[PDB]
Amino acid sequence: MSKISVTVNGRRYPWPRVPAIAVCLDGCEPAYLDAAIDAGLMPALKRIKERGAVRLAHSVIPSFTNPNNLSIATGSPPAVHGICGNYLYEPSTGEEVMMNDPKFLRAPTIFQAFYDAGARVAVVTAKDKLRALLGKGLRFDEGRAVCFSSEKSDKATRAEHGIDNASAWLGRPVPEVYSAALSEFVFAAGVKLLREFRPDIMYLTTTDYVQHKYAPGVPEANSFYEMFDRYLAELDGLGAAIVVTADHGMKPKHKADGSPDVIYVQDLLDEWLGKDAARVILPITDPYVVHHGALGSFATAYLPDGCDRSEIMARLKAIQGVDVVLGREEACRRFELPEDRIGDIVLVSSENKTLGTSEHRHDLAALDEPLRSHGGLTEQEVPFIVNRVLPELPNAPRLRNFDAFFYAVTAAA
Ligand SMILES: [Zn+2]
Ligand SMILES: [Zn+2]
Repeated sequence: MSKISVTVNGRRYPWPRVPAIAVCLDGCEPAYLDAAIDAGLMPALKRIKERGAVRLAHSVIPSFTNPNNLSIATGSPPAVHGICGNYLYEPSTGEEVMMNDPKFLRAPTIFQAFYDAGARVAVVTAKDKLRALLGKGLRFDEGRAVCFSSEKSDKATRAEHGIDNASAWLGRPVPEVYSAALSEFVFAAGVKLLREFRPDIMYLTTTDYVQHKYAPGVPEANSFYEMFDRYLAELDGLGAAIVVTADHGMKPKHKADGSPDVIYVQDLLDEWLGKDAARVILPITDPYVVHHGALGSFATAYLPDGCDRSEIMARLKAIQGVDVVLGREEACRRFELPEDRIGDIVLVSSENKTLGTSEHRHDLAALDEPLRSHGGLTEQEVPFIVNRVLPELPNAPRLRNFDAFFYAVTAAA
């Protein structure tokens, strides 16, 4: 007998004999898990690590939420699936268009591929803007798919999500968006789906609310992972093959006085090339956000026609805190990004700095806590832990977070 598989974006996924789950712990710098385990708070993960496979993996650059979640969902980098940031910029018109509609996704998800092959598939997200992207191609007319967010759980319908009111079903209220509870709801839904829906493939993805606010080992960070471990214990006990990974890590990005350490790339370009001659794009969030949540460690810039790219790149690279400056072609090759959705140049900042646009009009500091963020090479390293024995599993840099489902189904097969 030949083995059964589903081929997605040029990769062969064996059919899972038991449920295959990947958990994306948004912003889970490996240190978070080490600290919580050391504090005695994660007995399930501690045992799972001892008996299974423990690795570090590499995220996609930019180490942001959307590109990495869609990489995990498709098993491919953004050069394939097209989601390389939260929005794209069109030099003509000067328009910034949001990249939340599934129409922007250019490759099928593993979820759709398994669904079309007759599998039962579940996808649960914390925030809703990722739900439609991750659910692209799923259908809800055969009782074989469920896709909803914690955020909009009370709005789920049979026809569009595979479930009527996931909040009522789970018996928990819709959580506050800016809370740990938004992610707890995902874990709880995942457990109930594993028990009652019995998916062949399931993805659970959280938000990095806690991780932006709290460093590894502090009480509020530890409590989040203590909470997660309870659900991990239950998922594991139910017999599923599980990969625990992250979309990206998290690092402090503040000066000694606790204020954000920012390089204002638009200001610099306005001086060298002329005001607004170039356009700096910050992929981390939506462009209308102006409250410190727009500060990440990766940026791209669209330059005026004719200007010396090579010279501008050297001027930027010379600045202490700007670690990497690459042209479109090199950046897309190295970071596996689509040329048509990236600027003329790509910038990556140092470990404890972020990239901003301008000081004129400025980006206001909202929350009190010292800035923590991601986007750079220094948040590329993430945990990759499997609750099965897998001696052949690679390690970073060869192992990618978007190998999660490949190895989850392999473990399950
Ligand atoms: Zn994230
Ligand atoms: Zn974040």
